[PDB]
Amino acid sequence: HEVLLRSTETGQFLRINPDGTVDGTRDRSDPGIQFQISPEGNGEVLLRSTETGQFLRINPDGTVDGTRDRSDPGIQFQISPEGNGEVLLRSTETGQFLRINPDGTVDGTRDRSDPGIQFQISPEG
Repeated sequence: HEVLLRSTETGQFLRINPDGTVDGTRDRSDPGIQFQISPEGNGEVLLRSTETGQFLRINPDGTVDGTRDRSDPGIQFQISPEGNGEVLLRSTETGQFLRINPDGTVDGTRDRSDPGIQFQISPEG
């Protein structure tokens, strides 16, 4: 069971690229957009790229990238519904929310009013 993680604002899909960068794209055919949600218990999950095997990570400086280190505390997320199928993706270690910006860049913010922190999660067939 895989999912897509999509910006409510622009419809861009979150992607991890071969070079390790995390960004957004409209390309539904890009192999980097499929994720797997891994339950960590206690309301925590990992978000793993199927293509690269990396777990999404928000770093203390607000940058977002990937890692295969399952012990990295920056890979734990909470999926927090806002209602009607919209969610926030919150980093447990930092409290930052994942943000996809209109220009396709991805980073972390503590601004709950930012349009870019609203995600839809849809199942892949």
